[PDB]
Amino acid sequence: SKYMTPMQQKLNEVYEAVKNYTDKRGRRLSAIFLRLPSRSELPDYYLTIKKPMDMEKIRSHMMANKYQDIDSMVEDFVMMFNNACTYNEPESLIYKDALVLHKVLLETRRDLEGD
Ligand SMILES: O=C(/C=C/N1CCC[C@H](c2ccccc2)C1)c1ccccc1O
Ligand SMILES: [K+]
Repeated sequence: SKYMTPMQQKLNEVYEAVKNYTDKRGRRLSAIFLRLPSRSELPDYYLTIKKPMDMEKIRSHMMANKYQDIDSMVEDFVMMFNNACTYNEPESLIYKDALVLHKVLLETRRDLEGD
């Protein structure tokens, strides 16, 4: 069945808002967040970040129809952004981008408050 429920459409809309966000120069902030590198690639990350999260994991949960509500998806995004702001320094661009995307997430959730 190609037709999504209102909840499914709302989940997709929030996911896509974060994924598709581009700055004024056209840089897609989500690019580095889609797939976390491997443990062999970033040993320190997996030793220090308790619950690794990336947007492909979120997408997967969504496509599997496993998010029962919007809050649950937001929680995973917040986890990811907090992991990024934990691992990386406040001065780093990745840290900064995480803060921008967090705002896109909350703004998107809020703008869809009344659906
Ligand atoms: O913190 C994250 C990544 C950090 N490092 C330092 C910035 C550049 C590193 C990188 C470099 C090249 C390709 C992919 C990732 C990743 C991160 C990536 C995806 C999902 C959550 C994250 O916290
Ligand atoms: K930090």
